[PDB]
Amino acid sequence: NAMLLGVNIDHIAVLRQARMVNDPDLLEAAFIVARHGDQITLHVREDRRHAQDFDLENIIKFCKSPVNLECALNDEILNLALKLKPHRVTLVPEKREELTTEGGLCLNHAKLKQSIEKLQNANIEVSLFINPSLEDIEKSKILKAQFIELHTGHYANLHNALFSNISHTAFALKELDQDKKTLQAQFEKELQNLELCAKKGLELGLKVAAGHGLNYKNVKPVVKIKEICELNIGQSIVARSVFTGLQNAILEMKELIKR
Amino acid sequence: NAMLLGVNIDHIAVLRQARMVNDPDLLEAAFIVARHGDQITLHVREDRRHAQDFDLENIIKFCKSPVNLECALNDEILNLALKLKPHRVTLVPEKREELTTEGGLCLNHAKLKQSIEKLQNANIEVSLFINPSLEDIEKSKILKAQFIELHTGHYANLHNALFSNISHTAFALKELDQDKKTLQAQFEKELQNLELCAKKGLELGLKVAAGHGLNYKNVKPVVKIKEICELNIGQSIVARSVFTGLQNAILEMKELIKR
Repeated sequence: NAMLLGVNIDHIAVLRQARMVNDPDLLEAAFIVARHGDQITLHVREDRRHAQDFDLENIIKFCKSPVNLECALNDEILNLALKLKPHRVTLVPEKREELTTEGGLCLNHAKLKQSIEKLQNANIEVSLFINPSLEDIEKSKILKAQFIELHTGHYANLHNALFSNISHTAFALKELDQDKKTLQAQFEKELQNLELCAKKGLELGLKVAAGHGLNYKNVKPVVKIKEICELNIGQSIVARSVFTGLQNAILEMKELIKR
Repeated sequence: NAMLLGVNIDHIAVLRQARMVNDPDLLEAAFIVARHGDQITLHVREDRRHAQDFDLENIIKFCKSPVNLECALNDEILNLALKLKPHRVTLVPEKREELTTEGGLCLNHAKLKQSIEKLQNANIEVSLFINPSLEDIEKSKILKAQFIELHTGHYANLHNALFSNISHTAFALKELDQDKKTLQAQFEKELQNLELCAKKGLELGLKVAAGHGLNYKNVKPVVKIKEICELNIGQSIVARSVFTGLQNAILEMKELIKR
């Protein structure tokens, strides 16, 4: 039935950290997400590139919304999650040791199982951010994750390449400078694979989310995958907000994911 | 009479460069500034942190608006200005050799005079971004600048410290952790000095602009300085746009600078 929208506010913090004058104010933005979205997502990186520990504290203390903290396996941020107790933690990679070549979390990491254990023991829901592969979905089930989040980045880039002007710009991805026929086949395959992976997740009793790189154009085929129950989207919504304001950017996305 | 508003779009490019997917699209934003603002400002840094050479090219070729390029004294960007011919160039410092301790351009720089010469010879209007000091205003007149832009940053920080919550946040400036009485006196002095400097500029036949750090609160005392004819504002407008959209953020600022 109805898809849930988590709004990742990281790129609002990107703007804020750029000038260091507390503007835009992330707690202000969070209040808007709280009202118009279904969950507030933020990634508190070890390197503190954007969202900060005080943002997580303030949002948990002040906002009427589930909170989805994205974080890696470092003790500092896991300890903070254990102390502050967001509703959900989505484990994402930061360090080489946590990363796979495609960007999903390495499910063989020596600390992953105990990390999941500690969070679940604290009654925090755990999602694993994973490459869309059937093998990783099975591994996630074995690790006792409730939730998985499929990495839509490669799908998103392929969609951008095929259906937008990006290849004509300075932002073109050299990897995707290929004939269109090949790209079309890769896109179809990647989209088919997303659907198969969502089906597998649901078959194993996992809840399936998606959302990295999703924008107001490439989201549409993803909405048609019935087995994905949630999307976490940030950068494209922040990018739209510059034109329409954050409330309207969220509401526009909500309208697209109706089904 | 009527204050002109230049909108600096650099922080829209900050968002764009953060994810490298051409979103937000700077040319889209420029069209909005073209319509609702009085000039489009952008700073093409040698290090290409945000606004890029292609942005300057595209805006000059596609937008119905005066363009104010901010740039430093490096040959690469000066040559680009000479080739593309924005309406105005505002010379700002980037390198240690160009910088003063307060952030204004060093008016003793060995290449400044010839740089001004080349630009004016190409029929490009030249503004110098300067600390608000009477000595620098006189030096700017001697250098044959048409325009000066007073560095309002220190004024802005003092206003933020006195009239907002910034001192209670992670963004508090350690330099301004001082008793309020001292800060109030510094603020009054800095504002008085801005007015005196604008008066001097006008007395010498210069056109006087201002605008760094200006926001929807600290702008108000600056509007009361009759001798400032133009404000160039970026970061606060981009920060407001996340909430209201860029058109509305510009129009709100235009309403504040009515007098």
